Amino acid sequence: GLKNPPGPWGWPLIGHMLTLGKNPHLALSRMSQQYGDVLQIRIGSTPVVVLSGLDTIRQALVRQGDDFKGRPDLYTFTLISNGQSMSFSPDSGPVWAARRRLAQNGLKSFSIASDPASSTSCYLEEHVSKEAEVLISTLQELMAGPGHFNPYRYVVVSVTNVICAICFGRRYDHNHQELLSLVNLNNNFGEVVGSGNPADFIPILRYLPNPSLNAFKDLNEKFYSFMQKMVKEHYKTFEKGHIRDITDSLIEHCQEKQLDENANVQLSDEKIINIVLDLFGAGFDTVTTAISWSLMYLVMNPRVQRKIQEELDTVIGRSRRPRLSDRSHLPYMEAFILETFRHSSFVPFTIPHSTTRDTSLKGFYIPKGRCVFVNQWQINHDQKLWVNPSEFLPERFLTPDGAIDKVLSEKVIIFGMGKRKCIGETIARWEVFLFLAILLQRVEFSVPLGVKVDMTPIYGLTMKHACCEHFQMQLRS
Ligand code: HEM
Ligand SMILES: O=c1cc(-c2ccccc2)oc2c1ccc1ccccc12
Repeated sequence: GLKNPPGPWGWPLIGHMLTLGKNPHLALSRMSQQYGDVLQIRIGSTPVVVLSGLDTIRQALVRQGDDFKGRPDLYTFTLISNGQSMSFSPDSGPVWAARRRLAQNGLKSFSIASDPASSTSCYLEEHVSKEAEVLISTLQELMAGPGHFNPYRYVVVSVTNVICAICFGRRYDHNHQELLSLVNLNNNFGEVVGSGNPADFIPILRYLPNPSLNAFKDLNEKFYSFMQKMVKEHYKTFEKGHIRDITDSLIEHCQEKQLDENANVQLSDEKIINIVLDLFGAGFDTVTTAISWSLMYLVMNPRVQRKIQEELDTVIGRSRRPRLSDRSHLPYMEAFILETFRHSSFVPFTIPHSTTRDTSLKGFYIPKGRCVFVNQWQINHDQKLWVNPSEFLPERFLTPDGAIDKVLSEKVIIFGMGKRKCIGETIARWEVFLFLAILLQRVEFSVPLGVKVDMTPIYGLTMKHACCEHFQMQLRS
């Protein structure tokens, strides 16, 4: 008594490739209106099941986590972390789970934990405060110079410096060339790794001239080399009872593992150590992208920049910088961050999943090994859940008093769910908050009338906007 998931008809050789088009999240949302929460398509010859709906997605990822925690064996994933990525490899067994645990401990220990150098505050707040100021300074230098800027160029360095501090104990000047070459120079990582990339489904596209994929390979080689340069320096300078950062903790773990008698061979030193890259990659890109959207939204909705400015002044004043502890007392800042997440849904699909065994979901049979997409954009824009999905309205998360409506904030899905949920979620929420709170308390961003500011997401794993050279900032009265 179990059926196959329904879905539309497809071309016999390419399936639904052309229907996905350039915006698969939009196409598949429409498609779920007709066929429901569990539907099936084909890209090339590969079946993919696509999921939507809060509860359906919770049912699969959480209630049946183990069934759906896999990753499909895609070509493009074989190019990340030298084919041995924690996050993207086909391994979702005990080696994976162990790597996952080390990354979580790494994170907690070097972000949320108390900075020794500060009684009051944690590492993360320490690094974000430092970089927030440098950033302010830097933007000034440009207003006093050309009078406008592309904010991304500068945000990306500031944000990279935070996660860089945590992973590698280093930071970089806003003009360092090697860094800019890493995180601001043909970073199409997200573009190629987005759900539905044809190259992962049409074998010939891999071997044809493909500027995208070559760029993607060069990017991965560079990131890998950078990790390696950095790991060598940490080894050379390792101090045995002084763990400076995550890379040190992974070196330590490798060391400890050398005096096990039956040391497990599959959790290699390489797989223990390259963890630091998956963190660094995820950490710089998604958070940079989030703040970049937040800015675009501020500059297109001055009404909201002001309301936030007002809440900061009222709740904290211009007597001191804001702090993590003020997060709980700044519910309009929360509403604005939530609505940035909802409206942009800049991570529209999770990284694709895979079934780890035969299973069933809402009466549908799903065989082991089936590639599964998980459509978060659909949840965040569902017309049955939200009033004007298409409008930027922070106020939708506020009660009549002006407190955050908890039940409604919990329907923003942008970090996944279940076994493969973002492990960066708390850092990401605190980092965006602090960066915004510290910035908006002291400056104002704007763009002039009469210039094009494209607000159209460009598809990928993280969805970017086109570069905007017209940002302006002014200190506050
Ligand atoms: C706004 C910020 C962020 C968003 C929206 C975000 C979102 C996500 C999403 C949607 C996933 C996919 C879940 C899945 O495949 O089921 C993911 C995975 C992941 N995130 Fe994030 N993330 C963010 C920030 C971070 C940061 C700061 C880090 C690390 C410092 C991080 C580390 C990861 C890692 C390692 C994974 C892979 C987990 C796994 O494969 O098992 N993320 N994140
Ligand atoms: O830009 C990236 C985003 C992301 C990312 C990762 C997880 C979730 C969302 C974005 O990852 C990477 C990126 C770049 C290089 C990477 C190298 C190894 C592993 C991950 C990398």
